Amino acid sequence: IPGYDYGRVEKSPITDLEFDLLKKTVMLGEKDVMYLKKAGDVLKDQVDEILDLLVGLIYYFSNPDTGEPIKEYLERVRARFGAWILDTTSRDYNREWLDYQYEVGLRHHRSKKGVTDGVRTVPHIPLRYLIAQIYPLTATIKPFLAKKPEDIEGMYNAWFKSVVLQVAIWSHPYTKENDW
Amino acid sequence: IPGYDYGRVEKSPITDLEFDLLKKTVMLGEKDVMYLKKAGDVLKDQVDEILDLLVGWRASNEHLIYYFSNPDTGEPIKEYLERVRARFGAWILDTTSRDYNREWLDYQYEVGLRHHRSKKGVTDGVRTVPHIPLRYLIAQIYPLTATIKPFLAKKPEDIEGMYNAWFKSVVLQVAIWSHPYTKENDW
Amino acid sequence: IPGYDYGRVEKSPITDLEFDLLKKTVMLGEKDVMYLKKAGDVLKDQVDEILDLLVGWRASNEHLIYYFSNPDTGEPIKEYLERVRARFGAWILDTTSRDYNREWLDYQYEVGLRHHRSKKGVTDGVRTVPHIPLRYLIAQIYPLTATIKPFLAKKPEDIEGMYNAWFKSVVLQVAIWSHPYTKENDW
Amino acid sequence: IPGYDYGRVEKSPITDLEFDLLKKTVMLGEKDVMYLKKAGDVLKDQVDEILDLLVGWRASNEHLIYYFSNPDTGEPIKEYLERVRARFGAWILDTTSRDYNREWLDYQYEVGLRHHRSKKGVTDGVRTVPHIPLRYLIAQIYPLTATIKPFLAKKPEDIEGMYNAWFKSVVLQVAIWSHPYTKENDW
Ligand code: HEM
Ligand code: HEM
Ligand code: HEM
Ligand code: HEM
Ligand SMILES: [Fe+3]
Ligand SMILES: [Fe+3]
Ligand SMILES: [Fe+3]
Ligand SMILES: [Fe+3]
Repeated sequence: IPGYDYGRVEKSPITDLEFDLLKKTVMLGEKDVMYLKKAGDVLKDQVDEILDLLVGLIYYFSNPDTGEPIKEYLERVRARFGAWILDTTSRDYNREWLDYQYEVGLRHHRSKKGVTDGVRTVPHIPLRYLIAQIYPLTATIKPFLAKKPEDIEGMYNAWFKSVVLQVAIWSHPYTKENDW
Repeated sequence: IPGYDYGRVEKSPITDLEFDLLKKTVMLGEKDVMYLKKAGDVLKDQVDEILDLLVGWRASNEHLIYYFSNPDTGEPIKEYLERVRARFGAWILDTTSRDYNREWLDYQYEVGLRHHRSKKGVTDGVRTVPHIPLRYLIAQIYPLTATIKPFLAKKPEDIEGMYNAWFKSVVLQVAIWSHPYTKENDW
Repeated sequence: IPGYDYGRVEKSPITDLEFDLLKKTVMLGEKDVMYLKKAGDVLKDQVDEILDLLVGWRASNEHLIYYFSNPDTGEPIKEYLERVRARFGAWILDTTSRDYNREWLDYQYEVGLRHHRSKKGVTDGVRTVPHIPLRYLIAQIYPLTATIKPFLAKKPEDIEGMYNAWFKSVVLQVAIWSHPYTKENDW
Repeated sequence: IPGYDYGRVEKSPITDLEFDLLKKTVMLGEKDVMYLKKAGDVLKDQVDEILDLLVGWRASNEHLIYYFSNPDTGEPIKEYLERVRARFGAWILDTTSRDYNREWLDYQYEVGLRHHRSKKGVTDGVRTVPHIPLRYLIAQIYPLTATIKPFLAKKPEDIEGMYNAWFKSVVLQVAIWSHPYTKENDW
């Protein structure tokens, strides 16, 4: 998967304790981790159905000067998104994970958006939209989790925690130097 | 100066007596303190010349530009070099002009952490080489001591007193820095 | 000289390139090597005077006599001081006259181990303070560099070249020594 | 596992086609790959039993304890044996379960370097026999292939397929390892 760089990115400038504390704040414990892995079992063969709901805000996949969406941008991102679905549910949330989530935040940010796919695109995804997205990208997943309640709630709250945690990480390049 | 946190950092886990003893081991007495202050007078307007020798985007960075680089591409990070250089310029005057008290100790410890995987890159939010090996921190004692001497002389006992004081300080600092690098009980 | 094992020790777990790079970092070039050899000429007959300043049961030892002492009584161990002093006298000339090759590196590593809890006291079969904290090894860089300079001058560019070479060597050595003191991946 | 660096080592200077051709020569095809994975299932919970046959402070020893020893005293280094044994336990499962891709190749090369004077002893910071002669690396192919077979059988075509796959892998690995041992153009 072109651009998919999980495990092959630089060290994010977020300490391991800050990360620990962030997971503590979203309440992502050992129960979540197992809920996440279970969800990975459940989402597993539903990824293309999930993708068809989400990717493949079209504006942010577009050329800004013409407003035309960039097929290959949509294509390549969708594949990395499909993998992120399973990275979210199945990776251990360790430094390697943290470092990729940071990368992914940079790729929404003017710092690296468009660079991974060599496209000429909308340079930057405003933070306000990254945070708003927390809701649709959390709630979209739940029917998927249920297609195969406590179970479903545990998986679904774990997904929720992860999406929040990720966006919390992503905010760091968007935030004023000392405000994150 | 972004990141420059002198006087605003947590307490280093080195006691005041350990610090006292460290200063006695490098032989940093009242004479040094005054030599240091005089050096502060002398270095004062030479800081950019000093910086151009040591750090910055367009400065001689021999073999250790890598540690200002992105590790995966090896490309130096301009702003990292920029922001560090400014804090380094201030450190030149912190070294010569601060009283070497708990506040100083606490900053030197911070500075050691910022070379260490504990906090390197965090202050400037950069994605960089995570860690500066201790071996290089100690080796650096020589170039960062000897580089300063022509500066001290540009405007002998005097110069030697200033220069030995600088030497003691650089050593003392690196001695402090080693603490996060050392095995739990070996420091 | 009992315990003096130059050229007779195991291979240090530091690569030849790491060593090369370390010498590059302290800036120890061909000029230094010759400065060192000249210093060997100059220090040559001053070794006992040097020793009386630094080590020996009847020396001007500082509070670091403790590290030559029995820890439970605090009594200095004459023979420990005696035997170490002799090896130190030889180290003075090893520093100035040996080629800084793998054989040298391997001895400097040994010497660092002998300050470390790994082998301190073993060479002289003494029951002594088990370990010399790294902080003190690094602080020592200053007194063991600066002590030598009057010696170099007793017989300026010359003296500075010899003296900076000695400085580089002391730093380089302590940089090597730090390896057994450092956390597995921090050196 | 300290030192265990699978997936974290530099690029081996062996091309992807040379590697492809090497796998072709040992006849390691898709059948082997699956045999290997099946062996991973089977060896799985037998690793400590395998280890006790091959490596460790108190493992049935050949006359190659020497290579885990201090060369000057001939004393085996417990922690060296300990740390290597753990990485060996992982190698058992790396051999059976990793895809034999560039990442794998790069680790096998690393592992060959760690037998070679290039890096032996460096990973565990030990002072040890500097180098494992190539002749012994190749001879080892037999015991490290044949030792595994009872393990594979404890749970024939199956067993032969797993066992020949293991054989191919051990050979392939040693073939890779030979590169740092070989004269510049002879590999
Ligand atoms: C309005 C909000 C969002 C917009 C407009 C948006 C748009 C985009 C765009 C344009 C890319 C490709 C960026 C590039 O690499 O150049 C991307 C990548 C990606 N986005 Fe979003 N995104 C939003 C929110 C989110 C959220 C909340 C998540 C998940 C927590 C997310 C997950 C991903 C993933 C997983 C990738 C691919 C990451 C990779 O490169 O592996 N996005 N998104
Ligand atoms: C005697 C040895 C050294 C001295 C006195 C020294 C001095 C300094 C100072 C004063 C700073 C900024 C402190 C602050 O942020 O408040 C700094 C940061 C830094 N120096 Fe050094 N330095 C030494 C060794 C080294 C070495 C060996 C390297 C290798 C490249 C290095 C590279 C860096 C880097 C990358 C930073 C930024 C660290 C960070 O991410 O915060 N320095 N140094
Ligand atoms: C506070 C720091 C130090 C103290 C307290 C100290 C004390 C000692 C002691 C007790 C020994 C013998 C240890 C043993 O083998 O059991 C020793 C050995 C020695 N030390 Fe130090 N030392 C210090 C730092 C240094 C430094 C910085 C140098 C030179 C760079 C140095 C040079 C030597 C030499 C040459 C020997 C004998 C090495 C040999 O056995 O051949 N020491 N020192
Ligand atoms: C006479 C031949 C051999 C001897 C004496 C020997 C001994 C050793 C020694 C001393 C080490 C640690 C080296 C270091 O310092 O890094 C080691 C590591 C290792 N050996 Fe061997 N070895 C031999 C051949 C082989 C063979 C044929 C294999 C299997 C293909 C093998 C598998 C391993 C593994 C997997 C490790 C650890 C790799 C790692 O660090 O991840 N060795 N062996
Ligand atoms: Fe930050
Ligand atoms: Fe401590
Ligand atoms: Fe090491
Ligand atoms: Fe070759």
